[PDB]
Amino acid sequence: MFTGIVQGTAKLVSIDEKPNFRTHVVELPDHMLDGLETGASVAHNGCCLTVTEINGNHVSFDLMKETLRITNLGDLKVGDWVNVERAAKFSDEIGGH
Amino acid sequence: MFTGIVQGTAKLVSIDEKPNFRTHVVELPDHMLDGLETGASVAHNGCCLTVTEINGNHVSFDLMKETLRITNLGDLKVGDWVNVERAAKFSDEIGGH
Ligand SMILES: Cc1cc2nc3c(=O)[nH]c(=O)nc-3n(C[C@H](O)[C@H](O)[C@H](O)CO)c2cc1C
Ligand SMILES: Cc1cc2nc3c(=O)[nH]c(=O)nc-3n(C[C@H](O)[C@H](O)[C@H](O)CO)c2cc1C
Repeated sequence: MFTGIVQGTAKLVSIDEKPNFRTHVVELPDHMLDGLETGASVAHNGCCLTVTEINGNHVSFDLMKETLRITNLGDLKVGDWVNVERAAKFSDEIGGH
Repeated sequence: MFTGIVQGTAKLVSIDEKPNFRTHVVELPDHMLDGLETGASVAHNGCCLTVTEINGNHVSFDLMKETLRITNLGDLKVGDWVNVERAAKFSDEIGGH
C-alpha cells in the first residue's frame, strides 16, 4: 500500500537560515491551520520533518543543509507552495484492523 | 508509522507538455536505473505518479496540469532534482511494515 496523497498544501513565505541548521516557514491553509502544532511531523510532498515553530498561521520546519541536498527539499523556494500532510508518532486509534 | 524517506533522487532533464496531460522526465541515478520500469509508481518526494515512458536512464512520468496545481508537483523545474522512491501495486513478499 502507498499513496503519498497529500491532504493540503502550504505556502513558503519565509526562510530562517541558521549556520547550525536551516529552517523554512510556510503558510498553513484554513484546513491545516486547525489541528497542526509545533513538534508535529509535517511531510512536504511526503518528506517528513518536524515543526520548529509556528508563526501564527505560518509554520517553520527544520531542515539540515546537507539533508536538504540529500533529499529534494533544497528545491523549496519562498513564494512557492508545498504539498503538506500531517504525521504523528502515535495516536489513540492506532488499533489497525 | 510514516517516514516518507526516499531511497534515491532524480534529475529533471526534460519536460513533455501535452495539451491532454503534462509529462515530466528525470534522470535516474545508478541505483534507481536498475529495477525501475515504465508503468511503475514513482513517488517524487512522496507524490506517487506512474512512469509514462523511460528514455534510457531518463524516465518520463505523467502529471495532470490541474493535479500539478492541486499538488505541489508544479514546483518541479528541469535542471533540478527530485527525491524519487519506488512504489509497487503488489509484490511477492510485502511482509507489512
Ligand atoms: C520521522 C522522521 C523525521 C525526519 N525529519 C527530518 C527533518 O525535520 N529535517 C530533515 O532535514 N530531515 C528529516 N528526516 C530525514 C532523516 O531523519 C535523515 O535526515 C535522512 O535519512 C538522512 O540521514 C526525518 C526522517 C524521519 C524518519
Ligand atoms: C496510486 C496513485 C497514483 C497517482 N498517480 C498520479 C500521477 O501519475 N499523476 C498525477 O498528477 N497524480 C497522480 N495521483 C494523484 C491522484 O490520483 C489524484 O490526481 C489526486 O488525488 C487529485 O484527484 C495518484 C494517486 C494515487 C493514489
